Amino acid sequence: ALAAVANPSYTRLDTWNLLDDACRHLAEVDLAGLDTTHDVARAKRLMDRIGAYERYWLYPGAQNLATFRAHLDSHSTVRLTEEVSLAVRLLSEYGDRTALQQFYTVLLADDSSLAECLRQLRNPADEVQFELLVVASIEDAITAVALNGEIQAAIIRHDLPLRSRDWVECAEWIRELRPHIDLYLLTDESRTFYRLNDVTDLHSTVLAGLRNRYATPFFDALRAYAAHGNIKTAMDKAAVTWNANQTYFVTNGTSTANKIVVQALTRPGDIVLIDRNCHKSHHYGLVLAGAYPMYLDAYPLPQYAIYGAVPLRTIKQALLDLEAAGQLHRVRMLLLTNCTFDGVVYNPRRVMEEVLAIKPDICFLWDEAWYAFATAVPWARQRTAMIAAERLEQMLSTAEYAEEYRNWCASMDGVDRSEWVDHRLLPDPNRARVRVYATHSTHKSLSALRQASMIHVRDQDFKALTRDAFGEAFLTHTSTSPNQQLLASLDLARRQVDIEGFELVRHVYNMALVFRHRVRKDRLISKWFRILDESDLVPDAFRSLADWNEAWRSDQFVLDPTRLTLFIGATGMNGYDFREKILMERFGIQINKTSINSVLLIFTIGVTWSSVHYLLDVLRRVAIDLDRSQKAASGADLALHRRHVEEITQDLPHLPDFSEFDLAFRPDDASSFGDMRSAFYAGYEEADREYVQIGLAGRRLAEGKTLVSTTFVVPYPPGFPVLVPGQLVSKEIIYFLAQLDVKEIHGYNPDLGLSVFTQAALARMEAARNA
Amino acid sequence: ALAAVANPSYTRLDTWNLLDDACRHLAEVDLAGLDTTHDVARAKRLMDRIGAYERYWLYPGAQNLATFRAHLDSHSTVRLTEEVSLAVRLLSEYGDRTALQQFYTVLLADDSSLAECLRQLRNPADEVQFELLVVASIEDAITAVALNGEIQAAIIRHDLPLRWVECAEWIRELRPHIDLYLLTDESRTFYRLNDVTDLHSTVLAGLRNRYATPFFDALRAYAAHGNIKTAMDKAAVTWNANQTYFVTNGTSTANKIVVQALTRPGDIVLIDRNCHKSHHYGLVLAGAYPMYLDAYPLPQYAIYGAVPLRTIKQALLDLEAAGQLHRVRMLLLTNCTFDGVVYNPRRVMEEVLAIKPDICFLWDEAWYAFATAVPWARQRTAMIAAERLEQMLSTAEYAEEYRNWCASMDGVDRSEWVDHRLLPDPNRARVRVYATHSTHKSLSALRQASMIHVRDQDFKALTRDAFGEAFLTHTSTSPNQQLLASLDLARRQVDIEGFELVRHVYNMALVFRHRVRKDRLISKWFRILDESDLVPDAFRSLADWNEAWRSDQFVLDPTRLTLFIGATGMNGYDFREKILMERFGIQINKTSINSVLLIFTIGVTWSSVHYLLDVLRRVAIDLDRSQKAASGADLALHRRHVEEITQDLPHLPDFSEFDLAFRPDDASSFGDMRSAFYAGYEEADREYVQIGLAGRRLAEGKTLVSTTFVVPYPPGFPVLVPGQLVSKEIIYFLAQLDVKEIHGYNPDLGLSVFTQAALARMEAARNA
Repeated sequence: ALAAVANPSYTRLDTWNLLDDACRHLAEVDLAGLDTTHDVARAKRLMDRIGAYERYWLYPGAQNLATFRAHLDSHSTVRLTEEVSLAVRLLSEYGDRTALQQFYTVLLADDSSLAECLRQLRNPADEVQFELLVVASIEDAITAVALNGEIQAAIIRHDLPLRSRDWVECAEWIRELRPHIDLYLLTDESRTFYRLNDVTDLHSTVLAGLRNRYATPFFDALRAYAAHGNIKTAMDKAAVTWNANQTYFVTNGTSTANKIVVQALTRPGDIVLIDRNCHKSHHYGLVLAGAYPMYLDAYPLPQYAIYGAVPLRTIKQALLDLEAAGQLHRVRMLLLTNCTFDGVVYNPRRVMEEVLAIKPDICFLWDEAWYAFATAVPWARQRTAMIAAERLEQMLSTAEYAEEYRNWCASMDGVDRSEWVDHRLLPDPNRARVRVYATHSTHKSLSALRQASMIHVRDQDFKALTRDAFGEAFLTHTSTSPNQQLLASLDLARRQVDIEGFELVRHVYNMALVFRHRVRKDRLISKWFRILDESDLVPDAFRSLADWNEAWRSDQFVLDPTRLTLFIGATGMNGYDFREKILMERFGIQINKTSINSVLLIFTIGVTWSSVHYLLDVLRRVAIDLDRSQKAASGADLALHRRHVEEITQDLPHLPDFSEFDLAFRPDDASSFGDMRSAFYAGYEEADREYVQIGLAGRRLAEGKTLVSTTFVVPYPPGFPVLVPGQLVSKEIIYFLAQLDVKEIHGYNPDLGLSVFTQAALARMEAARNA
Repeated sequence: ALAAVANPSYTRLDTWNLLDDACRHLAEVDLAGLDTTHDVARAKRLMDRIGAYERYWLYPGAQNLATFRAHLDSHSTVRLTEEVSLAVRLLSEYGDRTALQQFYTVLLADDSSLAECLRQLRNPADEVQFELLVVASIEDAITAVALNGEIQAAIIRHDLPLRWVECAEWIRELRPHIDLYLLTDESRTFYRLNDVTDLHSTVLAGLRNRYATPFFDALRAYAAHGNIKTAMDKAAVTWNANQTYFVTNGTSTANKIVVQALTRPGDIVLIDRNCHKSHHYGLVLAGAYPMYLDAYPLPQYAIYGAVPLRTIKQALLDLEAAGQLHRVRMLLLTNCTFDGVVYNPRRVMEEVLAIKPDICFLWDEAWYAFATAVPWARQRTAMIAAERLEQMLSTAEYAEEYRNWCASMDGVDRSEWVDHRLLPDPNRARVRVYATHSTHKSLSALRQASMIHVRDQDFKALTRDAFGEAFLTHTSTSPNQQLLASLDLARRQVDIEGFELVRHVYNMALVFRHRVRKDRLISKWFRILDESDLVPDAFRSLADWNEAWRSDQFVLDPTRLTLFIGATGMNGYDFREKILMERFGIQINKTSINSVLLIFTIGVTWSSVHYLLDVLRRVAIDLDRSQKAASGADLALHRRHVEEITQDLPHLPDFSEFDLAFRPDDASSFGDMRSAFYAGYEEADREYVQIGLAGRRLAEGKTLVSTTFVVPYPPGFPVLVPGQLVSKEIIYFLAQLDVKEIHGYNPDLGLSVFTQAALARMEAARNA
């Protein structure tokens, strides 16, 4: 899987340009009559390196790499230079088209011809064209697909040598590495084919699959207009792309997709386990639904003032506490953001397994707004909610899993349920129901238009339990005149993932890893700038190429490299004012979040190596100016700068945990879930609301006049509601908000103070809550 | 004002074509040497007709029309023909700008020069150009603005022969968006002699202000508190709001933002029963208690009207007798009903604020964003009504009128107040009006783009925090910029083009209505429902028609064209399908048992009207063909279909009740529809009753209560809402429907209703 990201093959385009400049240099040597030995040896070495992988690309190929070796071994420098220049020119735009309209590479794994028959079947006028990349082994097939993103389809012989010269298991590896490419089987034994009998129906089937994954029914219909129907087909193709059972297009973003799902699954007073640092759209969806959130604290990253992911032990503990309270039955759903804004990726399969061990019929909503692209690539795909859900269902169905569960139950003889937090947990096969949901803001990660989203449903009980509720929620939240351009953009993004998705997203990951490497190695940047590692953003408690492939497979959290938290603390300037006065003011670089000492940069499918050079050059320029200041600075200026660096990096205020809801708003005194809807509307009783200055708040806590938030206080440096309606304003929250000079705090106005419930109000509400 | 619609000068472009037709033929007579007397007299008559109004337009105007008169009186037919052809050609595309880039006419009301000075100030290279249409009177000024929709600015002398402040208000009344400037030589207002250069700059600046689209231009520059704030401020000024909020998810969501912002759970909301579904879902989200108000029936057509104001007043006074008036927080009415019935907001707000001086009004004006362009429809718009209502309350003249009204109400019981036209107390009535506009439905804006318009006196104090939280609740954090830029473009459209555009639509609707009435071949098979059809006499009391829009309780908007097809003997559903769509591709907005609703919009053109007329002529021709080919048995079957479609129509069922399980107050009709909505998802408490069994079960007394919104296609509105009693009328209505598009009701399963055990348990809890 993750090996596909790291190989010479991805940099092959650069290596071919390198060959084109070595070959030109060889020509410049030969035209001068000088000793060619140096540049012939250079070109030979480069081409021999290229020959490690060029067999897997249609146009330059082994045939023409060999032809160039033959030309070079005859010192035909002029011809060799001309042909290499031509080859790399065609390569730059015609990646594989020069092998011969849509054009796709089709892998044929056949050591045997079928290739020539399929070529003869090709009609040059057809709208979609392909050329066969023939490979003579299973290992060569898997390498070809993984390395070559252009291989839209694969054709596999039943008889194939596993060893490389230089079958169901081959097919499963192709499906694993390249989830969207069409995979076909040939079988001479007395989709699968008979190779001799059907080369014309094989050709037709390959063309049909390619058109199926290229055709955009709704975008084409909208073009024809502008010049149950096509929208159903587009949603079905989206479901097939994102491994959902059903897909629902939403034209008010994932803010509204979240609410549709929450309302569909939750009735008023359903307990929802939710990441405390969830998107605000979840907080508002909860107040709308009237569900009782039990907020789960994401583990702290004190050095950076950012939250991580919610540890699985936290979820398990919450569920088991609710069970001890007898409130587990009420619990209806867990809301987790599969990739945190900062890039901390949950392992959904493990979280759903251990949660369904506690609550076999809980629903999962994964707010994967940033991870729509992830389905394109196997390493991130496996961590996607729909793929995790399918894999979990397929495990729960297997008899071998049933034996494994029986052994696990035997291992759990006499273990208390309270202890279950200590031990890894397996869902019951005969009770665990897989009811997984995802919401994708396609625009954030893909070409889709802004405000276009996709709810992905893989729920075993959707048709009975949730279909009517989900229809009524969809009618509640969507407008009756949805914008057709947004839906067509979702169809276009689906087609992009289906065809271009693997190469695009793999390139994004490559570019993010290249940027990380260049920033780390470069001594001029590295002294002033840092990009936070897995070890920075993911504690050891949660981390256990082979080891890095296993990390994405099996670790609880991984850092997605495409989320690039540039730590700037060594520069001694706020993240906010680094974004403003350097990135935006000087360089126009947009970024997604700022932090006290770090700036988050998210690479997307549109990133190019030119963008990576731009960012690297920008950081080099800033480092140069910082070195200029350091060498011009007096000892007093150096002292001030060192003080700023300490302020930005050392005495950071710990981001506060969720202080509980007030007993006025916790329905169960024994349980942490709160009636946050009630507190939300109660905060609009102006007789019940008052304002407490934060300088007075800390003293009032000593008086015991319990401060309880009426409103979502949402400081931007965290970026999350630090208080929610009905939340106890704790000593740590007072302290945090006091240590903030930032002017963008929503719901908190330092001119007035914290909007808090009056003690009389709280007393009355507590009385009501009792009786 | 409405006479700005019903005038000959609208057709002057056609009439100028007529001259070209009549002038060219004159030449064809002269070139043959024939007697010209016939065609010279035709041209003279036509031009004399043109001359009654052409002085109000720039390019041909009094000058060229007088030149053509001279030519025609000298029989210079060839020259006359050429210059008429040239003029009418230029008139068609550039006929404003040919008087000389944005180009606008500016009226100068000046009988006196400022004109030549302002012309001299003009620089041909300027982005925005204008030429002065000078007129010599107030009445010529008023007529010029009203007729010439290309006039964008007015400059008025203080001394003007009527045959000036009153003049100005008529300009503002008729042309609310055009910039209105005053000249005043006495020792925006100007000194005519002193400042010809700053007048010029001011005119240019105002035109630029209403033309400049800050956000669309910014989005173009990007694609090649900030501009979005400026666009919203310009939208507020265009739609006469105090504030405007751009909702990217459409009026569906604009409605919910407002309802959430104004209502807390348990706050009674009076609402029309024919309200859009987005209000039903907004109520279950907000937890408000709807008191659904019956729109008056139109039994012949199976459509609802508007909610009578007596019904609103009675509901408020019933809630007062129950002691529940204080809970009431808002009245929700759709200012224009789907079928075109226009409420008079000023009268509804006045008489409602007499009962509940601090009620908020949300006007779901999704179809009426265009209306603000034109004075007749504008005056019936929520924001203009709110401003006029606010101004009236502040005047001391109204305080005396209110004192006289209170003196007239001495000893009258409040129960009788439904009988008497009420007046709001100026010392208590707070004007808290809201509107939501689906700009796309009525204007060029992109689909799903909406504008909440707020004119609320207590917005800053009470609603500002609640409205921000609701706006954060319902809008997405990554709104589509193209939708917002489309709202800026639609604002610019209304600011400049809107009057001529919208006034053209009404003209087109009236033309279409007139042509359908006169044409004997269409009129025998097709009808467009009149005011008298869609508005009972009880609610209706050129000058008479102007007073109707000003003062009648309801009016029919002509732009909503309910084509009655019952005489054709085919369903409105299958008329849309098997004729309009199948044969002609004609899209329409709604269908009914015997009618099809066609809504004209700014893009409507006379060519579209010929298409519609020709289509109805073709269908009438085929129907006449069938009538003359039909046997007596075929004619009998056809007569039966007409009776089925038109005579024994099932009455649309009024709202019944919310049940005692869901009515929080036994004495009051409002119900906790939220609780019923979510109670309907307990599968142990829900059951299905077949409608063939439902009528019997009502005789058993096993009260049927809907768990879900049952939305039958012919009405298009929830006939049942969660927790509503399924009445004999509703059972009968749903039994008499063969339609397959009923949401929430599956005839395979039956009506989803609460079990009797569930109802008993819920009622037990509600009482105690």
